[PDB]
Amino acid sequence: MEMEKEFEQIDKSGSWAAIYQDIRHEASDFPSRVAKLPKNKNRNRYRDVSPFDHSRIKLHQEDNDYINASLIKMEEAQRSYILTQGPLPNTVGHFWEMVWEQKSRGVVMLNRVMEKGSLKCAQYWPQKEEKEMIFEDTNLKLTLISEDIKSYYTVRQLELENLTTQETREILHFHYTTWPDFGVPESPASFLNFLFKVRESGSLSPEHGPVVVHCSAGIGRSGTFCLADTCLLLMDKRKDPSSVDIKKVLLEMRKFRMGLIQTADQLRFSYLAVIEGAKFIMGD
Ligand SMILES: O=C(c1c(F)cccc1F)N1CCCCCC1
Repeated sequence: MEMEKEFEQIDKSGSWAAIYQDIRHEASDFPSRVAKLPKNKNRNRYRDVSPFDHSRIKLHQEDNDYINASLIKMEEAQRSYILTQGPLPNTVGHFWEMVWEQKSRGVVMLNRVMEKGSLKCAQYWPQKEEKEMIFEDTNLKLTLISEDIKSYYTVRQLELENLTTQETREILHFHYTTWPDFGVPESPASFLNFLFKVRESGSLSPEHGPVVVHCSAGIGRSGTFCLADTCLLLMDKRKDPSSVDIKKVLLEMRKFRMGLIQTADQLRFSYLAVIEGAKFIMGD
């Protein structure tokens, strides 16, 4: 059912809360036993947000392979994403180990380091060219190469060096800096333009490892980004674009990470971005 028509029908009937609870009720429940081991307590930001065992990313080390991160593999769309929490003071070295091992080209950050007067994630990248960062626990060096600051987002070029082999790679950091402290953006224009800049970079393409996407918990804003990208890609691949069912795509993605889309307002915003995004691509 043309999702724009369903959209107006839910708005007029004021039933976003009911639609959102139905998704919550139908969503997959898989074990997360590795996340709950006592040795991993200081590797989780939130007690109620854990990666499933079946889809978790493993660190390549025999000591402790755990990170709060999930592989979202979208079979029909032919896109994969790694969704993860904002790094903690004791997991910044793990974070960059994962980027290195998974062969990612891009990191997408949808939060500010401080929001609502509290820290939402560690300062995990260097702010000045001449002050690089060394992660002694994982043997990596990270240097800021360039920074481009725009009204709604910042793009950074970073150099990651594996100190063990002296290999280097260029990583692109896409930082959406204007998501409001409360609620969702009033217009999906800045977010869709941001999505379009990540795509244009190559960061989402199959010649690279999966893009790493985070916010504070890695389920809410992070969920909105992947859901919008996958829905738009399906609407361009299929003969009948009106067959793309956002609710069904979200439940497929919830097979791989719990809690994607955290509020009925985030669900409404996800609809708005896809609907308004399709008509801009199709030529209009
Ligand atoms: O002007 C818009 C737009 C729209 F299509 C619908 C509603 C409000 C808007 F602001 N966009 C410009 C860049 C393309 C991706 C974002 C959309």
